[PDB]
Amino acid sequence: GEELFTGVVPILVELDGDVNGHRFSVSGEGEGDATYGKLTLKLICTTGKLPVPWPTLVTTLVQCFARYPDHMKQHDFFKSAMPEGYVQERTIFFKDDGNYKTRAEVKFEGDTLVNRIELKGIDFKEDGNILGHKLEYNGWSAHNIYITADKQKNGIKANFKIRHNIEDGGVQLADHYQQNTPIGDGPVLLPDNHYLSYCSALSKDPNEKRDHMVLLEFVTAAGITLGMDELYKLEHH
Repeated sequence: GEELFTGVVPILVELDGDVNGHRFSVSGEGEGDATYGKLTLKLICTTGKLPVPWPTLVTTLVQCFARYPDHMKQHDFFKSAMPEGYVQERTIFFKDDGNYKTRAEVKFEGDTLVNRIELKGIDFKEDGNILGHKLEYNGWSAHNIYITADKQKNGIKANFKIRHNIEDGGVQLADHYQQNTPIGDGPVLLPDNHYLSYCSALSKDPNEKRDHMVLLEFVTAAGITLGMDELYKLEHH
């Protein structure tokens, strides 16, 4: 399963990071409702002031919660790897600035879906948009991520661009390169090329004195075209 995701699944997130030698940790909790492709997380910096802007960590801080419609359940790598889980690796290249490399284990510990993350960031400018805290606390446009099979690694990859609004104008580009491989050696689903469509909101909890982010994601799988959706439906029956 797949079976493991039919109700509301609690989430735990832990991230240990180092960006230009500035060490920090993030812990969060929440839940996901994969039947409708919705998740919510509240995430806290446990070491004081987060040395990067929260929006740059959104992508790093559980694609197993995307709604795959019934006719596409055969293309859901993320849930097929469960419960043993998957490793999600990225490099995020910030244009005219440094990069994050991240490695995460996404897996069930008991009945809780866990995202345990190591992040290392290098070659950042201290007065740049990231280390200088020059990005709006704010999300970005709804958009699609193209997921392709990586038959070699027995998983999937994607690359995509995130655009972070700079305070007072302009955009900081963040070029994501992603690969996922399963942790176990049970069967997993290698999918067709398809999209995940993302919408999300960043908020604050007004009662929380710690440095934190509230994150809501709504995530749905879709064929490359409506024609493919029609094929998927027809083959379903």
